[PDB]
Amino acid sequence: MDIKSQTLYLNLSEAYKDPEVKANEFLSKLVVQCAGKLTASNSENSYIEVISLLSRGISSYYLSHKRIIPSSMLTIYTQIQKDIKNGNIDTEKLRKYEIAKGLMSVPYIYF
Repeated sequence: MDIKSQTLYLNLSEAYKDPEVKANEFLSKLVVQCAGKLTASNSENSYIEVISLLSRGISSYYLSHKRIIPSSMLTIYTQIQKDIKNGNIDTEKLRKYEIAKGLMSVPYIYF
């Protein structure tokens, strides 16, 4: 991955090692699998997709499966949204792909 996805990715790895994520194999595994999805950031359009699923994914796990969220399990998705708003991501593409997806935009960011 480039720099943009680097810290978000690196943050993913750093997070996946979150002691309250280690316990949550589903949370770490997703950060893991997702982590690998960042490597190929060259496919920013492909990372844009997982990027569209990230900003809401790490928080989408709630629903019928309530939990806590260990720091590194909120800053990533948020970072993902900050990267977007900050102009780290080519949200122009995400913008086109998000249209075809009709996704969310989590305006409740808990930083």
